[PDB]
Amino acid sequence: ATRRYYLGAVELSWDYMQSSVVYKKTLFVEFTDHLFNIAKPRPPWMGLLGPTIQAEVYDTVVITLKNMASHPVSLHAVGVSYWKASEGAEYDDQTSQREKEDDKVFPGGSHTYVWQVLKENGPMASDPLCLTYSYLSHVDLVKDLNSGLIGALLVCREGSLAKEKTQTLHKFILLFAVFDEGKSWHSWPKMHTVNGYVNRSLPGLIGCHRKSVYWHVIGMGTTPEVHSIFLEGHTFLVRNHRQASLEISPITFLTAQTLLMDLGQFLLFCHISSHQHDGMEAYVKVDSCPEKHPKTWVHYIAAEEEDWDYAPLVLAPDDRSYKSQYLNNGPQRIGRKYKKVRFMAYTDETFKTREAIQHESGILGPLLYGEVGDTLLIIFKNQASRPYNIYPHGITDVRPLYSRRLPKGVKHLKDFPILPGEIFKYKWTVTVEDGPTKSDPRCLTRYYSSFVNMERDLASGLIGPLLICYKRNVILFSVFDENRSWYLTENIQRFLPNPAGVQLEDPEFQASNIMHSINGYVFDSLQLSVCLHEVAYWYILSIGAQTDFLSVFFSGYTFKHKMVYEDTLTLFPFSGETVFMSMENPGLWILGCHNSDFRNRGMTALLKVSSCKKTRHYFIAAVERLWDYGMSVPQFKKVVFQEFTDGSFTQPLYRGELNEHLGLLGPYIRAEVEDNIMVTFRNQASRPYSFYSSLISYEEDPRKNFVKPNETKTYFWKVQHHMAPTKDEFDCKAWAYFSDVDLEKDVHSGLIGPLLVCHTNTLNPAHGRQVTVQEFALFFTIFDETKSWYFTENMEREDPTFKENYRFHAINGYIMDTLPGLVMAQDQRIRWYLLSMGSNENIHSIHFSGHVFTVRKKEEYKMALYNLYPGVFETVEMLPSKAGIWRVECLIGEHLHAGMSTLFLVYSNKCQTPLGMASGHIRDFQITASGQYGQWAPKLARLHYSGSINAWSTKEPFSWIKVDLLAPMIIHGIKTQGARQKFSSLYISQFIIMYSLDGKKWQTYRGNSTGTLMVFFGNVDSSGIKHNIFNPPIIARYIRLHPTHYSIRSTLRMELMGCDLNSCSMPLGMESKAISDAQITASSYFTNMFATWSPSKARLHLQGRSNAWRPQVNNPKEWLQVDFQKTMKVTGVTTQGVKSLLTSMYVKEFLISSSQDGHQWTLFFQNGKVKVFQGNQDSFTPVVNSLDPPLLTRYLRIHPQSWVHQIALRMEVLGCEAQDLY
Ligand SMILES: *[C@@H]1O[C@H](CO)[C@@H](O[C@@H]2O[C@H](CO)[C@@H](O[C@@H]3O[C@H](CO)[C@@H](O)[C@H](O)[C@@H]3O)[C@H](O)[C@H]2NC(C)=O)[C@H](O)[C@H]1NC(C)=O
Ligand SMILES: *[C@@H]1O[C@H](CO)[C@@H](O[C@@H]2O[C@H](CO)[C@@H](O[C@@H]3O[C@H](CO)[C@@H](O)[C@H](O)[C@@H]3O)[C@H](O)[C@H]2NC(C)=O)[C@H](O)[C@H]1NC(C)=O
Ligand SMILES: *[C@@H]1O[C@H](CO)[C@@H](O[C@@H]2O[C@H](CO)[C@@H](O[C@@H]3O[C@H](CO)[C@@H](O)[C@H](O)[C@@H]3O)[C@H](O)[C@H]2NC(C)=O)[C@H](O)[C@H]1NC(C)=O
Ligand SMILES: [Ca+2]
Ligand SMILES: [Cu+]
Ligand SMILES: [Zn+2]
Repeated sequence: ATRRYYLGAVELSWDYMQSSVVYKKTLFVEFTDHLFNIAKPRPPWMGLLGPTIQAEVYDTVVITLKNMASHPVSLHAVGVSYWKASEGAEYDDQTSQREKEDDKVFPGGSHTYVWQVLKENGPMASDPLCLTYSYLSHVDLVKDLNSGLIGALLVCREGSLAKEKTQTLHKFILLFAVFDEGKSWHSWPKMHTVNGYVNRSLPGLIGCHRKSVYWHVIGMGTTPEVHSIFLEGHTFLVRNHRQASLEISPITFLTAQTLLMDLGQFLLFCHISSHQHDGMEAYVKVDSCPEKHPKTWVHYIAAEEEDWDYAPLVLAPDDRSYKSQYLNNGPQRIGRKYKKVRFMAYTDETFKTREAIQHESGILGPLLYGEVGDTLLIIFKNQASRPYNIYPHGITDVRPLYSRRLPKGVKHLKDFPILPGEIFKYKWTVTVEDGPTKSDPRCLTRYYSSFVNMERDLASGLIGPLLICYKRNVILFSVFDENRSWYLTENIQRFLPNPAGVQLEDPEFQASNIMHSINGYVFDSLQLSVCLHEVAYWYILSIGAQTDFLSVFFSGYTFKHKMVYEDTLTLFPFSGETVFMSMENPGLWILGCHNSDFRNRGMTALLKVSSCKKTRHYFIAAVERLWDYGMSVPQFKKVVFQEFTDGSFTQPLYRGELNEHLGLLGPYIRAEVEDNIMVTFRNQASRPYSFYSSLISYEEDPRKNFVKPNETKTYFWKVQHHMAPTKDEFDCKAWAYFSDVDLEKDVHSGLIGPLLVCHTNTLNPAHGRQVTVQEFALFFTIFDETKSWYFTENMEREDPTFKENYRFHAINGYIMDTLPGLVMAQDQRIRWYLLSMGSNENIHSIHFSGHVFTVRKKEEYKMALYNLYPGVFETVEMLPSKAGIWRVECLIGEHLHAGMSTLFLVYSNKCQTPLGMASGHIRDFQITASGQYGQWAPKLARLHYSGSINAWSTKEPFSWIKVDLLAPMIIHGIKTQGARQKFSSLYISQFIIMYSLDGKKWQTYRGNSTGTLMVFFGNVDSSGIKHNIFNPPIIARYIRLHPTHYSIRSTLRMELMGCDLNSCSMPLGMESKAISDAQITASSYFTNMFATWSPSKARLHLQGRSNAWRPQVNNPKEWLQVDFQKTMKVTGVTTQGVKSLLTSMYVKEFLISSSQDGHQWTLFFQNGKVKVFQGNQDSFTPVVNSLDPPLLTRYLRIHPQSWVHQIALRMEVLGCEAQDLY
């Protein structure tokens, strides 16, 4: 079936803590009937959310909006397909008027939408019972979301709604959103809610006791702002990975399930210690719906105070500011040795003998292992001037030993302080529900700490690692905030030249204490020692203040993450992950953090390894070039990689057609696994730079990587498997390369590029591409020019709000739909590469308008919105099923509105029509030349022209002929003939091509061919119709044929094959009897004998006796009718006349009326009045009448007015298909 939904934007009033400060919003809401009188019974626990739209596969959601509010809206879906008349975004998709009705519904309003849920829109084999999608009104997106325009779009797989078994309980939908009721359609507080409720006020979330439960998470909120959801009683399931936090991002779709198993009420809340999220919590009741041996670890631990040297033996002699603020004592500087309290491991309840400490574990307590089924036995004894505690994260059973019942008036063991000298015996037990689930690494990483004051307890050093594994090398990123540590005063009075030197809230004072630590140490002090070929695990944490997300990275290294290989790992605050690197690369490396404002403050450490058939070849150089992003004006000097040729970096290897989407991006540098990459890098530009790909697998024997200007480096390495994809992956995978002298200061410059590593026999012949599938590359960032190496020099053109457009939002460098190259086939796989790089603004949420896609990590998950944390280079695949112009956005307004978008062209590859050069529909004044030479005018250069003279020709040796389709078009193919004079064969044999979109900016042509330009091959005689195809098609309006080699005289007769932009040119099958004779009827059919001019015979080019429609009469009314029997979109009428028995008969002037249901008609008005269509001056030449308002309808009629001799019609409708309402 299809299931029709009724809607309405309906501006309503909202105050959060209810079903007292009231706020004004607008809110989708179902209505019962097309009358739009009654509303729909909506359950209490929804709140704002637009109704839950449940669609199967092969279904046809219809919808029917009604903007009852005081502003335009839309109905942009995500994750389903729609006929362009049902998108919902105004951008120059070069589409009609009837197809931008959907873009913005006005007040009063209406419009019906229709949605498709294709087999491609459905969910994969390892995808849930139902995908999680939304929809949002999409006029202004910032204002649309903050006002409460968002719904739940569910795409349940084929056959799945027969009320599955006993559906009874099942699922609820959570909209962890951040309505900023300030910057909305009515302009205040950034109101963190959950379905529209703040502060534990969300009524209805009810589970079953043993039955599980299914959450359809939806992120929302129009500006980065990370989030982090816990259900405190519980752990979450996504894919089949055990997760604690639903680490939701800007705009995000998840499908988590959790298994309630303990009765009660649990605080579905939002952690993130960055103070805020006022609210972002709500309650989750769970009542009871009706009808190889486990070992036992022992640990004697205690919490004893101590002196802590943050950076110890480090030479750290700097007194020239910055680094020194942290490590050197002075006038109002505690310095670097602060007093702290940590955990400490002993041997027995005597608590008199510590156990052997170790570097590579600074400040973090002992390692607590824990297999599933195993039991831990934590015996804890405080030893400090304060009451501390020890609770674990992840393990859920945690009652004290011996007895279950909790002690004094305490409700939970978390907040039961341990008085400074007593001994508590804890018993932790691990059940499978706390451990890994096949799809995650054998050990998951977890922490444990004190819970009498979650913050300051940990800011003193009360932290330690705990693993939960199935049936060493701990790294902890910790921002210890001394100014919250208890022992601060006990440190001032001991380390300051006057304990009266209070100051306190001095920014420089406080900021000189946020020590930025790895494990325990700072500033390249945590030097760890691992030999070669050791195959190591790395349990990696991020606990502390932090409140950002860290982008951790080993240097020249690569860890198997979630089954798949990666380079940068994103840890959210209070999250741990396990990564598996096979350390097969020598040298000394750094264990950094990317986020600049960190590694520049200490957070670094060193790795120090060492011990105890083809050859792909690239020539890239770093050229200083000038930019402007969107001129189609301030211009900025940037620097990019550029692919060259000779070792003498002379020829710059121009790119075209295929590589016109990089612009900023350096050149694709591809490789098959187990051959050799060699990049010969030369430095043009000012300042030195480099080329580091993290893959550069060196050879044994700090490893400089400096490239002073005019100098050249050779990187050469064998591309291994811990680089290549992985059976379950894709036929290729993307890494990245840039310069590693300043990691990011020389990237806002522009040095960036994609590096592919394809499977073992997929990189094809001498093309060195894959040709099977169109690969691309979208690099989303947010270029900050004020940070460049050239912000001085870029004074070729007082920091308040003058930044604004010193910060460009750049898909590949082109702000605001300024990105070209995105020209794609129709039905044809495409392998997009998705990156993001920079600061933590960059959690970009990329959305392929109208389009879904899929991605692979040891399984195949169908997605439709992929969030790009910086460092993560993905790789997706999609086949576009509809031809038009679409968008790649960034669904967070303030980041999209500021200009982060581009379009891509999908063209129907069965659309290939003669532009009109032969038929003449290309008029003479469109065809220009370069010295007509003489009488062989260029206005002749048409195919098949016959008349002794009949071509363009020129003695001149360097010439050219150009056209102009009047419009930008898909120039898809050119033919080529020649002429003959006397006994001479006039032909061209070797010609190139130029094209442009204004007439004064020509580009050559480079498709596939391995040269500076494609060199075509003309004819060999006076009739060799040579059909050259541009299989990398041409988008242009002005094409220009340049000959290079010629017999006798360069002389040509051509004809251009192409289609319009939105692929609407091919005939609707009049001539090829694809429209049954019965589908055509007319007012009158002249007939007697040797006749029957039946209206059935109106087909263009039709031959034979009695071969046109002819009314019995011949009056200026009359008509011919064409019931398409399906709503097509008509974009032109080709019309023609016949000659019968020395009586040429045609039709001079006709006009078109279009019905819809067969009896209600409307004449094609033009500029108010009616349009008299010209055409047909003789009795054979067809004449095409394009329509500037491309008429719709399934019915069509031709009325002939002024004719000639008699009325003889022959036609062929020029159109294409669609589907308008229902
Ligand atoms: C939701 O829960 C939050 C969490 O407590 C509530 O926050 C409290 O909100 C009130 C007003 O909405 C704040 O009052 C104001 O406090 C400031 C700072 O002291 C003071 O200068 C003002 O004159 C006013 O008294 C209150 O401080 C704040 N609690 C905090 C910040 O801890 C909130 O009220 C709840 N409801 C909503 C709708 O947010
Ligand atoms: C080594 O690098 C230096 C960098 O200054 C090169 O010197 C410069 O070379 C360029 C080559 O075209 C000369 O042309 C001019 O460049 C300036 C930019 O500096 C540009 O704005 C102009 O339009 C012009 O094309 C430039 O005069 C020259 N500058 C100096 C001070 O010598 C040098 O060529 C490199 N080494 C070799 C062997 O080429
Ligand atoms: C120059 O352009 C591309 C290089 O990017 C060449 O790739 C060809 O692209 C087409 C469609 O985009 C591919 O067609 C498909 O091929 C498979 C394999 O048989 C077939 O099963 C599909 O049904 C479809 O026909 C084509 O394979 C691919 N490669 C080749 C060698 O044709 C394109 O061919 C080049 N064009 C010219 C004129 O040289
Ligand atoms: Ca549209
Ligand atoms: Cu964004
Ligand atoms: Zn939150």
